[PDB]
Amino acid sequence: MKDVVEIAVPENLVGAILGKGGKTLVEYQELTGCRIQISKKGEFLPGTRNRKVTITGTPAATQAAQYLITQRI
Repeated sequence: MKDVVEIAVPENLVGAILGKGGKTLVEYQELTGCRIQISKKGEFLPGTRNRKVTITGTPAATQAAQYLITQRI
């Protein structure tokens, strides 16, 4: 089936995920086959400064993708 994984990543680190103007974030989607997305520039979690990245796909694909994304941070 399918699930969704949400990761909080501080604004000052977010660039490590996107890559060449999105290149990386795009590659990981291509490979893992997961739709990876991030909250609008100005949106952080309640009492923090962390944007929200959301990975959705197979439980297994979201596991891998998750890992790749996290590797960079």
